[PDB]
This record gives sequence, C-alpha cells and structure tokens, in this order.
Amino acid sequence: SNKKTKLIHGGHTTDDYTGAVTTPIYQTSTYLQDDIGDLRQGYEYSRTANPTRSSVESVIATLENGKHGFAFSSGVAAISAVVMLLDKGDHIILNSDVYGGTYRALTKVFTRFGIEVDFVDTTHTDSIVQAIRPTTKMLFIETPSNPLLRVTDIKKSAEIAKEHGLISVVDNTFMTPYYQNPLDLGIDIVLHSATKYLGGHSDVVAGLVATSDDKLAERLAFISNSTGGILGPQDSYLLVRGIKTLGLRMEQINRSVIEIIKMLQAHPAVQQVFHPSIESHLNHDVHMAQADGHTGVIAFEVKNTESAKQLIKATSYYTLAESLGAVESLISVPALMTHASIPADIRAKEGITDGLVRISVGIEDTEDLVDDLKQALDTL
Amino acid sequence: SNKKTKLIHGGHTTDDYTGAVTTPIYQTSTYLQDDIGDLRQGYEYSRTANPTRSSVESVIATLENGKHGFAFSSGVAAISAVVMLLDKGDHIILNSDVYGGTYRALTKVFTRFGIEVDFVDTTHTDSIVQAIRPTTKMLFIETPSNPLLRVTDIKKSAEIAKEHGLISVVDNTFMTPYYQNPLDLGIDIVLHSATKYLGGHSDVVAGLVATSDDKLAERLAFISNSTGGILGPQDSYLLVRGIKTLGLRMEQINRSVIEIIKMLQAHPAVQQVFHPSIESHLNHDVHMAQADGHTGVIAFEVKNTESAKQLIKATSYYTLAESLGAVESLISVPALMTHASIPADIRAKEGITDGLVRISVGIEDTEDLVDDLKQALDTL
Amino acid sequence: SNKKTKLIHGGHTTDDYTGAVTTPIYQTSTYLQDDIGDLRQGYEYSRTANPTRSSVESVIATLENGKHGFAFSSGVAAISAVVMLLDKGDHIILNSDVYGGTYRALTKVFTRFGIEVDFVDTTHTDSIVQAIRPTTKMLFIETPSNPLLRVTDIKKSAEIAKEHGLISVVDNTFMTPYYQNPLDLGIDIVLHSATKYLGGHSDVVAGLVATSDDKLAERLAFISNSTGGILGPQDSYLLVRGIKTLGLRMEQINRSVIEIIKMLQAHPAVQQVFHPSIESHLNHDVHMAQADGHTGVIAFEVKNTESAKQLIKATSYYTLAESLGAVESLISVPALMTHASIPADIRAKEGITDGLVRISVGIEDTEDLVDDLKQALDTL
Amino acid sequence: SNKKTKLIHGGHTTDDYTGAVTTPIYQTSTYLQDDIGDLRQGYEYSRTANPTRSSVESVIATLENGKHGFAFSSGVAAISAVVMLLDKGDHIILNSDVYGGTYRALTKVFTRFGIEVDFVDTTHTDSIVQAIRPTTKMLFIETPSNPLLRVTDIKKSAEIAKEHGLISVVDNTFMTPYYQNPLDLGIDIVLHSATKYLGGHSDVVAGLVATSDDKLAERLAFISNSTGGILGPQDSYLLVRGIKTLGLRMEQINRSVIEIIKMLQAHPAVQQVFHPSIESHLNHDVHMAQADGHTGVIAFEVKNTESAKQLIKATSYYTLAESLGAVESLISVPALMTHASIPADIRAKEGITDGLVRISVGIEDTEDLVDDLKQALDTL
Ligand SMILES: *Cc1c(COP(=O)(O)O)cnc(C)c1O
Ligand SMILES: *Cc1c(COP(=O)(O)O)cnc(C)c1O
Ligand SMILES: *Cc1c(COP(=O)(O)O)cnc(C)c1O
Ligand SMILES: *Cc1c(COP(=O)(O)O)cnc(C)c1O
Ligand code: NA
Ligand code: NA
Ligand code: NA
Ligand code: NA
Ligand code: NA
Ligand code: NA
Ligand code: NA
Ligand code: NA
Repeated sequence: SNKKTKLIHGGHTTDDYTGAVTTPIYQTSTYLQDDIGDLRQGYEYSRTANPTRSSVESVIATLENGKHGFAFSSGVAAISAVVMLLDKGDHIILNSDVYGGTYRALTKVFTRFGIEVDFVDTTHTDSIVQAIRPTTKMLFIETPSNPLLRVTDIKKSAEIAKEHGLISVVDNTFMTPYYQNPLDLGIDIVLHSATKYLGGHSDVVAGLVATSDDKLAERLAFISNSTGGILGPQDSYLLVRGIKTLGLRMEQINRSVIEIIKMLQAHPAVQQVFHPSIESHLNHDVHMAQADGHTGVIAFEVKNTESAKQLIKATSYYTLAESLGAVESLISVPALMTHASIPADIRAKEGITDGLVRISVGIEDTEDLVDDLKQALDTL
Repeated sequence: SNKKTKLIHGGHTTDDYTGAVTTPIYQTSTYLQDDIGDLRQGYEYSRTANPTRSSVESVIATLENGKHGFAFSSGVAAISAVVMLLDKGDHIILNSDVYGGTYRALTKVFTRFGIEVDFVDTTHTDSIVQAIRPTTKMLFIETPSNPLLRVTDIKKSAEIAKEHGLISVVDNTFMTPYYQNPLDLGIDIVLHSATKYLGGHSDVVAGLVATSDDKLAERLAFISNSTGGILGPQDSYLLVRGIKTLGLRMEQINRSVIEIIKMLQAHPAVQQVFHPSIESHLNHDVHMAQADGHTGVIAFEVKNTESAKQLIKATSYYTLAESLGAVESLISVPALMTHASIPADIRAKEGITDGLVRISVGIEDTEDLVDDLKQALDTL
Repeated sequence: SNKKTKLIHGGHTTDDYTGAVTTPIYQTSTYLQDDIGDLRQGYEYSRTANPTRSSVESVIATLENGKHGFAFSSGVAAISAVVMLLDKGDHIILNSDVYGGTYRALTKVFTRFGIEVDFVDTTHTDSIVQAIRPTTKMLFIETPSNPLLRVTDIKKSAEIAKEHGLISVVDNTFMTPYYQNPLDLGIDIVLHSATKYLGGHSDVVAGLVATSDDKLAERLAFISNSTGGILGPQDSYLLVRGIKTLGLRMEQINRSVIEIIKMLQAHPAVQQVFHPSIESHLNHDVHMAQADGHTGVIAFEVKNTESAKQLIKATSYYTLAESLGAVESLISVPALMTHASIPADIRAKEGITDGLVRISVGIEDTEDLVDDLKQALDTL
Repeated sequence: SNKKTKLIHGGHTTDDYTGAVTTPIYQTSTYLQDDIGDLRQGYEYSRTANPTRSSVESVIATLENGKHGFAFSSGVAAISAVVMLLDKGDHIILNSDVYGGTYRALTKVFTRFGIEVDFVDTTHTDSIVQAIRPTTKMLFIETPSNPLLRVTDIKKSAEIAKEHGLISVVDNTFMTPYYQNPLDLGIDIVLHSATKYLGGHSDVVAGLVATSDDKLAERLAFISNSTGGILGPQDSYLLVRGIKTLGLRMEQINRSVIEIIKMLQAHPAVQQVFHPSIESHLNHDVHMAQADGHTGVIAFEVKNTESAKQLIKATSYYTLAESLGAVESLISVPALMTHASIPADIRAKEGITDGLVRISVGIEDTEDLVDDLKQALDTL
C-alpha cells in the first residue's frame, strides 16, 4: 500500500517450500531434472536463472512498478547489457554529464563496436529533439546527475522517445525506486547501480534493471544469458536484505540533507551549492513533479584544493572513500578523484572547480552531521 | 614443486594481516583512503579490484604459469571480455564445434557489433591457415571439445597465431590447469568456465582468465572494469576453496574414466565412444603431447532416444542435470538438451545422434560407476 | 555523539589492512604463527577468537557502554554461558515470567547441575530482597518481559545486587542498546538475543553479552572457549550489518507502536492492552526513568481463541511466525504457541487468556499497520 | 555402496523444491506458519531446526551409520552437549590423555556442576572395569589420541559400557567416518570436531554428533535446543561441501603418512615415532581391527627445543599453526603450544619431550612432503 509497507511485502522474498521468512541463498549452479526437459520449478542452470537472483529481480520489478527484473554483477554490467540491445551503426543520445563509468564504457568500448554516441544537455528536452539522427535508437538519461545534480524532465523524455521510436532508459540510482519511478512516466527501461542506495551498506557491487516491456525483457534476458554478467546468489541475498531498510534510510538521509543545505547556504566559506531541492536550481519544479524526495548527494564549492582537503581532515563523521549511498556519510573531491584526467581549464569550464566538494549523506544523526561539517567549515 | 603441492601453496590464499590460513571474504564495495589517492593496499572500489577476487586471480595465474588473472561472473562473461578485445570489422577463427554458449554469443551478439566469425575444423591446423583473412585478429580454440572431444594441436595453433599476428585463446575448461597449460605452449590467453571442474562442487557460476602478456592484461583489466562482469567475493572464495582439491578430484575422475571406457568399448549396447584417451581417436598423439591426463567428459552412442532415456532412468549414480565437473557423475543427451534446436538431419550429420549420451564422470567409487553404468546398459 | 551516529561509527567495523569500510568475513579456523607463540594480530584459533566475531563483540560493548563483548551461537547460548559462572549449590533469583527458553534451560538443565533457582515477581524490588538466600549468587531480570511487558526497576536491582554481592544480569533484548543501557545503571552483565531486534532481519540466530567487569569478562571468555557456543563469522558479519539500521528501525517501530496502541485502546473488540508506554501500566514511571523509548512488542486481549485466529487470518500485513524484531510485523497467540504446555486454568490465572494476542511491530508504514489491524478487529 | 560413492550420495544434500544439486543456505531464523501449529516442512525456529543444518546432520548420521545427527558451533560444544546428558553426582571415565579442551571443560567447568571425572589409561580395557564406580554413567574415549596416538579397543569398551549400563561415547575426530565407525561397534554416541578433517579446509569451526539411539537423540535434541550451541547455516553448508572430498583427501593423506613414516624411522635425527600404523605400536592389531585406514596425525622426537624450531623454519611445505586436518600440512610442538602449562618434568614423564614434534599431514604431493621434511631433518 504505502511505500514502507511495499518495501517489506513487495516481491517474493520468502521460501514457499519451508516457509522461511527470508529468501534462501541458492549457492548452486545446476538443478536436477526429473525427466529430460521437466524442471521442477523452472530452474536448470544458475547463469540462466537462480532462485535467489530471481527473488531480487522480483523485488526491483515490484518497486519500480515493472514486470521484469534483472540482476547484473555491477551497475556498469547492467548498463552494458542495455546498450547491447543496439547494433553497430545505431546511435544513442545521453545527457552530457553522465557517470564517468558510463561515459568510459560508451566512448572507449562500445564505439569500437560501431555504436554511435552523442552527449547532449538534456536539461532542455528540445536539445534531445535536435540531436535525433535517423540512426538514433536509444535515449539514456540520469536524473539527477553527478556531481552537479542536473535534472532532466523524465516524462517529456519519454514522450520524445515514444514519438521517435526510441528505447528510453533512465539510470535511477541517485533517486532509488523510493522517490522516483521512471516506468510510471513512460520510460521503457530503468536501471540502478545497486552498489549505492539499494544495497545501502557498501558491501555489494551489483546492478538492477526493470521493465514492463515483454519484448525488451526477452532481449535483455537473452543478452544476460549470453554475455553472463549475472549477480551471484550471496550478493542477490544481501541486496534483498538491504532493500528492506531503504525507505527508513532514504528518509533519514533526506532530513539530514535539508538541514545540511540550510547550513551550507548560510556558511561564508561555501559558495555555490548544487542540489535539486534548492528552489533556484535549474528544473527544480521538474524534479518535484517527477519525484517525492531527494537524493543524498550534495555538491558545494569551497575556495580551492587546500580548503577541500582541510575540510576532509577536519570532519569527524565524513569519510573519504569512493561510492555513495552508504550508511556512513562519504566525502570526495571530484576534481582530484573522478575528473582528474580532464585538463584543469576544462574542469573549471564544466563547474568542476578544485574546491568542489561532493558529500553523500549517510544515516548518522542529523545534528551531528550538520554540526560536524560546520565546525570543519569553520576551520577555514 | 609437484602439482598437488602447487595446488595448495600456489597463489596468495592467506591473510597477511591476521595470518588467517584462508582468504578473507571481503564482502565490501569501497575502501577508506588515508589521503586522496593514497590506497593502503591498492584497493579503492571493489568493481576495479577486491582482495578476495584478487586471491582467486592470483591462483589461476599461478596454476596456468601466467602473470595476470581475472575473475568474471561466468565463463561466458570471461569469453565476452576476451572477444571485446576486438573492434568492429575484426575477424575471429574458432573451432567448428565450440561450446553452444560461445557460438550463441558470437553469432547472436557480437556479429551485431561487426565482429566477423568463421567456424573451422581445427583438428587440421592448416585449416586455420586457410581461414586467415586480412582482418583476422583472434584464434580461439577449445580442446578437447564438446560433446565429441575433438582435439586441436595447441602448440601449432600458437605458432600459426604468432606468425600471423593473432591473439591466441584457448578455452581450457575441460582439461583444467592440472593437465594442460596452454600458456606454456605459446598461447596468449587461457580461460575457463570455473563453474565446471575448478570450483568443482556445482555451487559457483564463474569464469577465469589468465595471461602472461602485460599489454593484453591491461586491455582485459580495462574491459572488465568498464563492462563490469566481475566475480563477487563469496564466489571467489568458494573457487579458491574448491581448487584446493582439484588434483585429487581430477585424478579420481581419470581412474574412473579409464575403467568406464574399457567397459563401454566392451559392451554390446554401445557403439562409438568419443574420448581422447582412446588410441584410435583423432589427434590422440597430439593430446598426449600437450596434456598429461584426461577430461572427465565422455560421449558414447546407444541405439536411439528410448535407449538413452532408459539408461538415464536405470542408473543409480548418474544424475540428470546440466553442467559438468561436479563431484556427482552427470548424464545428458545432447540431441535433446544442447542441440535440440538444430534440425534432426543436421544433428545426425554432425554426429549428434539421438542415442548419443554424454557423461561427466564424478568422484564416486570407480567400481560403483563402472558397475552402475554396465547394469543400466544391460537393461537394454 | 548522538545515538544514530554512534550506531554507524561505534566499534571497529572496518579493515585496518585494506581500508575496507565493512568488516571482512574471516571464514577461517586457524592462523599462521611467525614464531611459536607470536601471533600477528592476536589470533590463533577461531573458537578462541575470530576477527569478524571480534568486530561484533566490539560493537555490542560500545553500544552498551561496556568494555568487553561476547558473541554466542544463540541467545540461550549466551544465557547458559552466563549461568555457568555459577557453581553447584549457588542460587539465582529471576523474574517470575522469564522467557520460556530461559525458564526451560534453568529448570530442566541447570538444576540437574545443582543450580538453585527461584522465580520471583521483581516488579516490587523488595520481593528480591526477601528471596535472597545465603547461597544466592546471581540476580537475572528481563525488562520488559514477555508476553505481558512487566517492568522491573533496573537501578534498584543493581543496588540490591551490589549490597548483597550478587552478579546482576539484565536480558535487554526487548529494549535493545538503543533505548536502555543496564550497564550505565550499575548492572554487571547485559545480554541479548541478537536473533531479535539487533540483527533485525530474521536471518541470524545469535546472542550477545557485554560487561565492564574485567574479572567477569575473563570468566565469560574462559567459559565460551571451553564450552564453545561461539557465533560464526558469517553470522557475526550479518549482525554488524543489521545493527547499522537499528536506530532507524526502532524509531519507525516506536511511531507505529504509539499509533497502534491508541487504536487498540479505542477498539471495542479489544479489552486489556499490555505495553509500558500506557501510563496506567505498572511501573510506567520506572520504565520512563530507565529507558528513552519502547519495545515493539505489544499484547492485547480479544475475546477468545476464535477471535484471535480470525484476527490473524484477516490481517494483510501481520505475519504468523515465531520470534520478534523482524522488519515484518509478526503476530502470535501465546496460549497456543508459547504457553500451550501450561494447563488452561493456570494460563488464565497468569493472564495468558485464549484471546491474548502478541504482535511484534515491524517497520511497515504506520498508517497501514494501524488500519490493517483495525479492519481485522472490525471483522469480529 | 562403496565409501567414495556414499560420500557423494549419502544424506540429503539437494533441494527437493527447486532441484538444486547443493543444499540451499537458509540464512533465516523463523518460518511462516499457514495455521497456528501447522509447519509446512517441520520448521518453526532456526535454533530448534534449520534446513541447512538438517542437511549436514543427515550427512553425519549417514556416514556413521546412525539415525540422528546434530551440528554444534564447535567440537567442544558437541562434547559439552553430550556431557550435559549427565546430572550432578554422576561420574565419567575418560582416557587419561584426552584432548586438552576436553580435559579443560571437564575439570574446570563440569566438575563445578558436580560431574565427577576420572582419567584412566584405557589402552587396557580392564582399567576401565576397575575405574567403574556405582555413580559411573558415561564412558568417553578418543582413539587414537593426541599427541601420542594411543589406541583404545572400541568394541570392548562398548561391551563393558553395555554390561554396566554406561552411555558409551567415542570422539572419532582423528579417524573420521571414512575409516572408523564406532556406532557399528556398539558405541552409543560418536562425535567429531568437524573443524578438523570433515570440513577439511580450515575454514569452519564446528562439531558433529551421531547416534542410533532414539532416547539419547531426544535428550541431545532437548539439550541443544535449550543451551543453544547450534551450528549456523553457512557453516553447515561449508561442512556439507567439504565432506564431499573427505575420502579423496584422507586417502592422499594416508599415502603420504606411510611414506613419511618410512622416512622418519630411517632418519638419524629422529628417535621415537608415534602412529598406529607402526606394527610395534601398542594396540596396533586393535586399531587394524576397528579401522581400515589411518589418521594423518604423526608425532616424532627430535633432540630438543632448538632442533624442533629449526625443523619448523627449514621446511617449505609444513606450516606452523594450530588445528589439524587442513589441506595444508601443519606442524607444531606440543610441549610449547598445547602442554606448556604442565610443569616440565611432568611433560617429560608423559612423553611430551621438548623435541616432540606433531605434524598433521595434508594433501600436498607425497614426494614433496617426504623430501621436504627429510631435507629439513638433514639440517640438524
Ligand atoms: C500496497 C502494496 C502494493 C501497491 O503498489 P502501488 O503500485 O505503489 O500502489 C504493492 N505490493 C505490495 C506488497 C503492497 O503491499
Ligand atoms: C613447486 C611450486 C611451484 C613450481 O611451479 P612450476 O612452474 O610448475 O614448476 C610454484 N608455486 C608453488 C607454490 C610451488 O610450491
Ligand atoms: C559520539 C560517539 C560516542 C559517544 O558515546 P556516549 O557514551 O553515548 O556519549 C561513542 N562512540 C562513537 C563512535 C561516537 O561517535
Ligand atoms: C551404497 C550406499 C550406502 C550403503 O551404506 P553402507 O551401510 O556402508 O553399506 C548408503 N547410502 C548411499 C547413498 C549409498 O550409495
Ligand atoms: Na512478499
Ligand atoms: Na511503457
Ligand atoms: Na601460498
Ligand atoms: Na607468450
Ligand atoms: Na568505527
Ligand atoms: Na559496574
Ligand atoms: Na543424496
Ligand atoms: Na547400539
């Protein structure tokens, strides 16, 4: 019914056989057949299907109001499976600032296979309409994006994609199914790095894909069985487990995000703050129209590299590590950690200043996180 | 020193920190950094590297006398990573009868990306030399093959590939590193479905790749990090564990294989038997030159479909399931289970008769397995 | 600092070696020694200590403001370890209505070893003072208790125990360290069935013990190493993981508990309601003095057995199963499931009527849980 | 049929529901009930029973030709459960040189509960008959024992126990069910530290108990459910897995043991060698009558402490660690590691000289292990 209930009771996450209230971990590769071709419960080889992976697929299908779910060994494995729906000569439109691993896969792997790619600022959807070529097959958007949290209108992207015969894809990692459901907005395929909020405990690398489209689902299933980037049963189980607390975690994170943003906007050592909840943020109205909460990723500007490093060292509760969506609050400097390969002046032009800090808000106490960052900002 | 010792002490499979005599299971996704860019032990994100996966990679590199190892979420994920070394327009030569999942990936996925593929009978290596096009980049061989155990000369394939500038790849699943080491024979890349003998307990779906080539290793690492078909830590641990008993298991299996083949050749209800140990087998001398033992996969002909099904039902210790390399002995009918999509007359032409039976010998008692199959054959 | 922060950053739950932000799972039994007796990090045999178990012990010590932690294979293993601090002829005072497994262990196992036991209504602490014999060594209390949630004054029990030289023990399962810390109130030893709220996901059977007493800790360590009821590394890891969300879960549960109690008190098909938050509840003031929140266990009276069974069948979000502290809301009938062995008239005398229902509130949406139970109560 | 077959197909280690050829890992604590008291498959709470633990219990019952199996969190947890069959005032006869953890539990824990214990040299069974008191309830023997491998006649111990109404128990760790089956010889209860050979990979701490006695089984079940020293599902699964290779491992170990003993007896730096295969060993005939193979534990005398330490440092394939039954060969000095608490002169009197070395033979190559130890012995 309501979301926190659906998180607990949605999907199949009990054992029909023994009644176990948690999904059994089928650490197995093959299955007995009573007669050639007669499978007791549909299973014959774990690559093709595994009952624990099936459980987590069922969960992500349910939570995104889709019909079919797919678990891959990582977010980029999910993304590659989706891109492999295309053929050489086909063309993809993506938002200009996609995740660096997505960019790296597309421009360094799939263009070698004849996939054509254009990166486009989708904060104006007419920019998509201009980018459409006769060969364009796919529209792939993240919203909001990293690390500047640019918002793209999901419903209009869906309409554009429908009118031009495009497979529409949304990378919904930053919002999770708890706050944003692209399938409800006409999108064909939604995916996630479950490594982030869904697993939620920094202990699983996984990707999840959902669709309501039977034919796209058949093609994704064939790709996943042929290229084999499948999530194992232990990790599927840990995903199912971590998703149970997703609503509580996201809501704690959102409370903290509101307070932290008030603090950041007030503080003199902080310049621009990037987050879709700020009403002056580009496409704020759009985000509130397609989502009923916020991501825990915030970026803000301190003065320079040394200010940023001092910030990191002076916090007690912000941890320096890769990834986002942990229980811990994480802190990073994109210009040094994710965009250090881009030349400095291009970084500056794009907004990736040396003092740009990205925090991923965790589930620590709101007051502690506000106070800790402030006292660290006070030391500049 | 000797192989059973190297299986126990080869690779890094203890914890340097605590002294744990088994590899810790790093069920983790990210790692603390003491300063931006300073990684305590080289780890920063589990997709890129994970210490348990690193352990199993170290093992497969050691066992194949390579320098670099790679663990993927399945055998076909390893194969796809290797194929993604190529670009559109490049061409691959494979043995005509490759594993059906390899064939399916190549002809249904990678040709859509402009990879050109020719399937060629490599039991005569000059057939490779004829198939070489100006665009040919890769030579990929299984030996022995499924389900008829056709043998390909690995060292000559390596020489051909060297002389023509081809990346040479051997799928070494059926023999394991215990009996056959393609890298020692000049091959550039060796891979395995670790789902089969290496894991050895029917409880892990995994692939493993080894190379001594620094530049090929860099490209494989980049592909694996960008497309993300990585083996998880729990499965890496179970692989490391199962590999410990590989020598003992393979040797039990080989003893059983010798006895079972004597029985099969003697029995009147059995016609042709396919296995490289039979001296009349094509390229028997070649196999004995490149290997010092045998695969546990045998195929043999009974009269028809009903004979085969009666065989399956009458055995007590042969289990009907997919996969091979279990502790259990497995039995299957290719014509119904792996080649049922091919038209019947093509099946017949290729040797896949309705009565062709494939067994994968397990580690049960030799006498029990010989006697059980015989009494089942006696009921025809 | 504040509790939700301490839950994330309290204890040692990262890897010092690799920087892994989660505790590695040391699925290992023994450890290399560089020289006889020189242990790299203190480990020599997993029964005696295991680094994953050490992590969870560190967590429970931190969360209870103790100094030493101990993980056992179940709550009753923890309880038995504590009771084995005593010698034959020694005497224990417990609250009259202890958990049935505690009662069963004490009266059916440990009295056969000469441990003397008296069950006493500790809601009046002077009742403890009367029960003190010259042989009395231990005072063991649960608060609040099952299934009627009787409250015992922890601080006065601590004072009594100090003055009479008793080892004081509190079973703190129902409240968790998040709401009640008996060690801060003078108690010598606190324990938990971590099977319930701490693990919190119905997927671990475990016990946890904490103390600040060095000498009691030495004796508990010796007992645990000699009788061997140790929690394994995988379960220790899952405990550490589940404890991260304990504050969020308990707080969601508490919000639901307040609303559900308002509903129950209003409903005509419900008679008495048992929960320490009700101001007419015996020792309500005491509970609010020793705790800053509430357990999720509520009991209430419907009319009879058939009413109770109809309730169970008519709910959509209350699940019929054993245990408490799940993410799911659980429902049970003590008179049939936990006290069916007691004669009916004794049941009635004790308050365990046929229509006594026990719910353990989960983390589903508050409104859904209130509405679901009401509409089920409406069908009576 | 034959033992290696029974190891693979004995017990229930597949999933009836999905056909999974390996036991699912029920990482769960509780089970749904369709109606109050109606359990779908007999499960209601994992402490009481868990389907993965049930699988391993089934295996150990099968392998010991018993009827009931029990998995505990460690060998000493199994031993304590068995001892808790007794009441205060009851008396136990054990062999004089029992495992130090058994001795420590009995004399430091259970005597505090009024259990009386006598340690007796059972290599002459009439020594048991003399030790029998009117209060004697249990006869507990290890054979062969640690570290001097003293052999006790199991069948005569069974007869004595029957005639005097004693519960007879054999700790069968060192021999495993593969070579010695005390239940077939009249013994009431057999147990194991599965930490050693059965798990076989140094990655599980576990105990296993088997019996054919329905009433003893009821009492063991009640004890295990009340005191709660249960083996978790992940460890139960790893036990089931490791037991598959037990025959192959034990047989490799036995081949190595024969060769290593020839070498040791020949070498001039080695004095006495203790192992039941040596024909001059006390009760050699008895051992060959009750077993059809050998333990992998050997002890032998070098000259002194410095010789022993030089031996340890000079080997390449003998690892210094606690425990036995690994895949690795392990080496230890009892006088320093397991008997360092006993005064020196008592050590000497008992045979625990400073130069007494204990090796546990692993599954490395036989020649490597013989040669490695010899060249290390050559450096003295
Ligand atoms: C309430 C509920 C739903 C409803 O899903 P919506 O499409 O969001 O209304 C789905 N699944 C479960 C298990 C529920 O309890
Ligand atoms: C003996 C030994 C080797 C030797 O490897 P080969 O190339 O086959 O000679 C390698 N690693 C370990 C651990 C060994 O013990
Ligand atoms: C704040 C904090 C504490 C403080 O504990 P209290 O005794 O409750 O004040 C302890 N540990 C950590 C990690 C903390 O962050
Ligand atoms: C052969 C066989 C047995 C026979 O057991 P024994 O008592 O040793 O003869 C038992 N179980 C299985 C599965 C077997 O295959
Ligand atoms: Na459900
Ligand atoms: Na649609
Ligand atoms: Na090693
Ligand atoms: Na080479
Ligand atoms: Na910490
Ligand atoms: Na105190
Ligand atoms: Na079986
Ligand atoms: Na008997």
